[PDB]
Amino acid sequence: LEVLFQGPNEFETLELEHLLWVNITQVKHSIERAWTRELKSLNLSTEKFAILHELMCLGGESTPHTLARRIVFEPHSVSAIVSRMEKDGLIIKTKDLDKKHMVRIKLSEKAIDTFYQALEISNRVYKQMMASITREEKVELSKTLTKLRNHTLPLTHKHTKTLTPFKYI
Amino acid sequence: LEVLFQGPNEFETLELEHLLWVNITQVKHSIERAWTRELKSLNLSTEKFAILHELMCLGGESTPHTLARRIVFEPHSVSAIVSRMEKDGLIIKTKDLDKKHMVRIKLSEKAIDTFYQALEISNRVYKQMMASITREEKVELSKTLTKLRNHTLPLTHKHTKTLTPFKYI
Ligand SMILES: Oc1ccc(Cl)cc1Cl
Ligand SMILES: Oc1ccc(Cl)cc1Cl
Repeated sequence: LEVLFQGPNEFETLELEHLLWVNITQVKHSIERAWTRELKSLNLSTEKFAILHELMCLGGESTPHTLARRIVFEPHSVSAIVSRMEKDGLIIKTKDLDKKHMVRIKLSEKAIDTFYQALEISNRVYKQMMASITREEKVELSKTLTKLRNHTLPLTHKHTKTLTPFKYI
Repeated sequence: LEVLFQGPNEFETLELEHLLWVNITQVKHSIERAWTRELKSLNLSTEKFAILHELMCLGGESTPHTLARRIVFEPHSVSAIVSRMEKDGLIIKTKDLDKKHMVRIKLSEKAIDTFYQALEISNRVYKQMMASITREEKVELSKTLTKLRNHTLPLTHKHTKTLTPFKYI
């Protein structure tokens, strides 16, 4: 005999758009926790891997402002992450010879070799994580998420980002 | 005349599963930045709103271990967020009368009234953010993201979570 007055209340039924935000949050946390443990032996968080990857796309050297433009994160966050990486020996900062006050940021050989290793592990980890959804589901998920990013990024980022135009296939 | 040797390199073409992780990350950051600015006048981060919401589903009072079980975040994070909320006057912690060392956590009247306000603003914000995708796209996005959460959460959370079974419609 089911007990009375103990079933879910009205706050467990959400607008679909709110449930989508819960879903996005839960998958981002679930996948990050699993990937971060597999990458532990290289001491990479997801943000340090993202910054290594963007600098690889830039030919291994750039400036803080160009890297910030290319990546979704806030610039103060980009700067904090780069400073952590500098202390890990992954990034070398040098004074630009021309512009007083401008910094150039360059990946070390150690960091490029770490990225070698981390990209191969990372690709295996994302594939095994997403093996439960089909190619077509993956294709439509990227299209829908891309529509959402294109609609929402300009609400707070007004010409400040020119995100790296990643391709697949 | 297009300059030579300056086009994207091979690190800009990703495995689809890696591009999906970039997409998830970018939408989570884009939507959070926009929602957090609209909710500023109530001094809520997304995590404090999530904890207020889960405690509302629990009838406004619970214990740290039950709240942790119901929410995706790590328990040390849940605890840090609850302590911040206690300092904001949103949560009252009391010693359980029976169990030595057990804490009960209860929302204050101020917090329930804040949640009133925040839920109504939040629902408007998520709707306007997601107005670019159709009902059917929203429905399929929740189904795909739910498959991904169900496959990936058990890789690191082994019977430690019993996430709140949110419904829509
Ligand atoms: O590889 C990446 C580049 C950028 C971002 Cl935001 C995430 C990842 Cl994994
Ligand atoms: O309302 C919520 C409940 C849980 C989580 Cl993880 C996110 C939100 Cl918005």
